[PDB]
Amino acid sequence: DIIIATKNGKVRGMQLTVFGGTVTAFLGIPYAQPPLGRLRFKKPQSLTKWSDIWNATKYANSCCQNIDQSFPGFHGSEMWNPNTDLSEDCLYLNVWIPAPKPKNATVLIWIYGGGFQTGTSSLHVYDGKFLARVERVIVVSMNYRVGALGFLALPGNPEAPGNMGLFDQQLALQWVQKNIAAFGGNPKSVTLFGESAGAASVSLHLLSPGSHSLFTRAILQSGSFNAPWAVTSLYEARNRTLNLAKLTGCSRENETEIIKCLRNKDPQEILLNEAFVVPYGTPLSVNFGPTVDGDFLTDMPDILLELGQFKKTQILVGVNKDEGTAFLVYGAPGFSKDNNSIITRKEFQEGLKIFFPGVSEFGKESILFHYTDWVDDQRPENYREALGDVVGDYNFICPALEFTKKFSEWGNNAFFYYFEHRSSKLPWPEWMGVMHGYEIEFVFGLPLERRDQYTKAEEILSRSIVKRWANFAKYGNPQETQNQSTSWPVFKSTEQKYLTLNTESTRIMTKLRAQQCRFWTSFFPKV
Ligand SMILES: *[C@@H]1O[C@H](CO[C@@H]2O[C@@H](C)[C@@H](O)[C@@H](O)[C@@H]2O)[C@@H](O[C@@H]2O[C@H](CO)[C@@H](O)[C@H](O)[C@H]2NC(C)=O)[C@H](O)[C@H]1NC(C)=O
Ligand SMILES: *[C@@H]1O[C@H](CO[C@@H]2O[C@@H](C)[C@@H](O)[C@@H](O)[C@@H]2O)[C@@H](O[C@@H]2O[C@H](CO)[C@@H](O)[C@H](O)[C@H]2NC(C)=O)[C@H](O)[C@H]1NC(C)=O
Ligand SMILES: C[N+](C)(C)CC(=O)N/N=C/c1cc(CNNC(=O)C[N+](C)(C)C)nc(-c2ccccc2)n1
Ligand SMILES: *[C@@H]1O[C@H](CO)[C@@H](O)[C@H](O)[C@H]1NC(C)=O
Ligand SMILES: *[C@@H]1O[C@H](CO)[C@@H](O)[C@H](O)[C@H]1NC(C)=O
Ligand SMILES: *[C@@H]1O[C@H](CO)[C@@H](O)[C@H](O)[C@H]1NC(C)=O
Ligand SMILES: *[C@@H]1O[C@H](CO)[C@@H](O)[C@H](O)[C@H]1NC(C)=O
Ligand SMILES: [Cl-]
Ligand SMILES: [Cl-]
Ligand SMILES: [Cl-]
Repeated sequence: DIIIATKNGKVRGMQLTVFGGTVTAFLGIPYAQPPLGRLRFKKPQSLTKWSDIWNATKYANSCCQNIDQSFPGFHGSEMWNPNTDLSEDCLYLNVWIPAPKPKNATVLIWIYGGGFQTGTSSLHVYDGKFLARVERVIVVSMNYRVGALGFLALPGNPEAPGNMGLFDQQLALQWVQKNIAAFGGNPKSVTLFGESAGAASVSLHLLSPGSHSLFTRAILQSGSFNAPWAVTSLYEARNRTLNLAKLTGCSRENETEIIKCLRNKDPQEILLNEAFVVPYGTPLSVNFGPTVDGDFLTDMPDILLELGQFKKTQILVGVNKDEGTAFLVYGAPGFSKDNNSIITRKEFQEGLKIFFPGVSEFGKESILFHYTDWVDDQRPENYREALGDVVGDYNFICPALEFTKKFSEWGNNAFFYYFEHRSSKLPWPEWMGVMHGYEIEFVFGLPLERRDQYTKAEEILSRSIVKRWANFAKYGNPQETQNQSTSWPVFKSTEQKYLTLNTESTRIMTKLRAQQCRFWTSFFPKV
């Protein structure tokens, strides 16, 4: 029986067997007052101490959210849907510590992605027991509010100030600062890591002054705040708050009385109307996300980044080879997960219309022009691969590379990777390649489980990645020093070296997607 006395009361965990050893799990510790009733849309309030032994032996509720229903019964999509009850009462976190209890363990804090509208820390691919067992780190993950319930913004107005989900995350980081030494953790050695909107969230903690003192280092997997989906502007934020209000019949003149009205609405009513607050959307639409609230985010983040106003520390940044393919089968014509999705020029052009609805004809013309000067001109998958590269280069790779250049220009060590291994267990078809989100199982060490049907080479790659991530968290340097591994060079704005991660040969390369990113970063923002 392991009971740990935290600042708000005692908690009981479970013991788990992992690779012939033991990890102690505390699943489902509250870290805030439940944001219900008059607390909905408000910042998270601090928690009132309890006098019992809180039983942290089961994952807590996931936060309210719409679910992916596009492929019922298909593991490729359903592996991401919430696996605990949805509820507004969802401000909880999880702790994995090694057995025996460590003394000053580095702490890894995971922030899941999900477009700021879905996600949950209880997912199988976010299980921290492997990292705790293998690397002797402590792994913390938390649930945070998403959708309108987490990012509705009437800026200035504390009934709905915006960014609540970011403040949930921050209040969890605070909980680690106040409580992790009781679990054997070093609060002075905390590394944030996250994927997709989770990565964008990590990057916004690097800019938020209220988070500066709550972590040491940061890891950004396939995401950053300067991506085009990651920050909502104040003008469209209030357009969307207002559009949601008319949709629920909550239109008022008292902006505060609108919130009071929306607080009497059932969570389901808010959820069904979230999709329609935008006039046109895309499979990447983020109707309710981070805004410049004047609290978490004091200025436009592009400005802060450009002017060096952020936490000086090391970062580890990376992307996957086929970030964009996942989104093509959620609306692009001619695409399907159940055939090779070979599409014509006109379908490609129709595809651009779906991914760039508000963009001018000339802007779409300019995307087609840069992505369809073919070498062979006869390969039948030319247009299928081009649309995927368009969506991936614009939405993930080029912003990640630009974040890394700008951040490292202020003197900090940065490391960039390019993940190009397709999981042997990937349920999506081969033409979708190395998909968005399918490095996560390697980071969390799932192929170390010999029973889980990964190849031997995937085990080896995962063990290397897990070691590099943990050396980054512990020592700021993502080397694997014992097995004659390729040294991971620092990424500088001059040479722009990055490391490739694959089962075959890890290689040092320079200047990822050079011609593509010049287009997205220097021409396209003008259109
Ligand atoms: C800002 O909001 C207005 C409100 O229109 C909403 O449109 C739907 C999304 C629906 O969910 C309702 O809440 C609103 O009617 C947008 O104006 C509309 O624009 C589209 C065409 O682009 C079309 O529905 C109507 O012509 C417009 N409706 C009204 C009432 O004006 C507007 O486009 C939004 N965005 C911007 C940038 O202003
Ligand atoms: C690949 O499949 C798409 C999807 O259409 C359906 O997909 C399968 C599940 C199958 O069981 C059938 O129901 C359909 O084929 C195809 O896109 C369709 O293409 C034709 C016209 O080209 C037509 O039925 C629809 O307009 C398309 N549906 C869309 C765009 O959603 C596509 O043609 C298939 N490609 C190949 C190479 O087989
Ligand atoms: C990467 N990974 C695997 C962790 C993601 C994941 O687990 N779930 N992903 C969710 C998601 C959903 C949407 C939008 N859904 N809109 C809809 O109408 C769909 N519905 C029915 C309301 C759910 N957008 C984005 C997203 C946006 C920008 C960048 C990256 C992702 N992500
Ligand atoms: C907490 O766990 C103990 C151990 O099994 C159990 O006896 C106790 O009833 C639990 N408390 C609550 C409130 O469920
Ligand atoms: C843990 O390490 C920090 C510095 O990283 C040190 O200040 C602290 O006292 C240590 N705590 C232990 C060893 O319990
Ligand atoms: C109505 O709006 C005023 C500002 O015009 C605000 O001070 C007041 O609090 C609002 N009503 C309620 C019940 O809050
Ligand atoms: C290094 O190689 C040994 C085999 O010699 C293996 O057992 C170990 O897991 C490897 N370590 C890493 C970090 O890959
Ligand atoms: Cl490539
Ligand atoms: Cl052609
Ligand atoms: Cl160009």
